[PDB]
Amino acid sequence: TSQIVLPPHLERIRERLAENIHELWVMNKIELGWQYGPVRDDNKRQHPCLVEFCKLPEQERNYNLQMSLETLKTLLALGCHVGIAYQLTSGYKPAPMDLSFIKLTPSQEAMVDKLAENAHNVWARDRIRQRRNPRLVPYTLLDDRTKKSNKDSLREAVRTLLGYG
Repeated sequence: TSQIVLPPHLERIRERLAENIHELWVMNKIELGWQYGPVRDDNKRQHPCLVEFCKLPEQERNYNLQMSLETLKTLLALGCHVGIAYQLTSGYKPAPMDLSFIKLTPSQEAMVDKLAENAHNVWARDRIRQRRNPRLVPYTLLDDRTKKSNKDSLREAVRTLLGYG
């Protein structure tokens, strides 16, 4: 996917998608019960990466930026053209719109599955250096119980792409 030049015309759309991914990364942790704290911990139910998109440093925004870039690059490599078409938290208000209403087409579901497959392949390539974790197998040879979580995590990219116009 990295062999594709990213069109600057959709750079703002990519940044918006990264912001949406980040705010989802906030909401899921908050639903789990996570607040905003200065310590990067998982058992203490706090996360220092729940602050506004503008206040995010380069040490915290690059992850969502890169997910947006790789999602759009993977879509372009697949072939479909890309172009023009509440719980009270501890400081952040992630709620762009109601993006869970329009039915996602089977084609877009398949593309979301392809994005999940690509992400899992990259993660497995990273993880083969560690032993013998059972998840080192490709996404096709993976257990079907955890496939839906990754597919849902990758669906919101195309969801935002369709909703934003």
